[PDB]
Amino acid sequence: SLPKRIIKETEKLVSDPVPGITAEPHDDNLRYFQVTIEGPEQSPYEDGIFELELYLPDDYPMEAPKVRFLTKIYHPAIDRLGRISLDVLKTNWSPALQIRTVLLSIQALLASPNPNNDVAEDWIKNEQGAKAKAREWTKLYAKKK
Repeated sequence: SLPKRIIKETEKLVSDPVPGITAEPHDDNLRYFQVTIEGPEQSPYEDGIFELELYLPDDYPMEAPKVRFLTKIYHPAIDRLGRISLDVLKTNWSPALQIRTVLLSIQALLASPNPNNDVAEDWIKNEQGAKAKAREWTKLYAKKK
């Protein structure tokens, strides 16, 4: 028996899903989610599916979900380790936000790859080549949709 907060969030993911995103909790541990996010059209990731794992810590919703990007990807906000650069996961977190919020943010991150890190270096110096590399990696590493 989890906090009803978590049960309520889980039910809403099944009944009112977000187009292009899937989120499946695991029977053996309902705090652990397998997540797929489709590459947004008109972005360098258009053709690909991306895997993520997500975990709800004990202090949730006071504490942010832990997230790790699993698919290999060329992106200025996702490192080699799969750590994601989102303030909503750092300082901006509050119990008013949800899993949905985190997922919509990561989807938005793929939609609009913006720098401001050495991949972000490449995106500011000769960017049209970086966007081209991201598309190549999508073909190589991101499972076909």
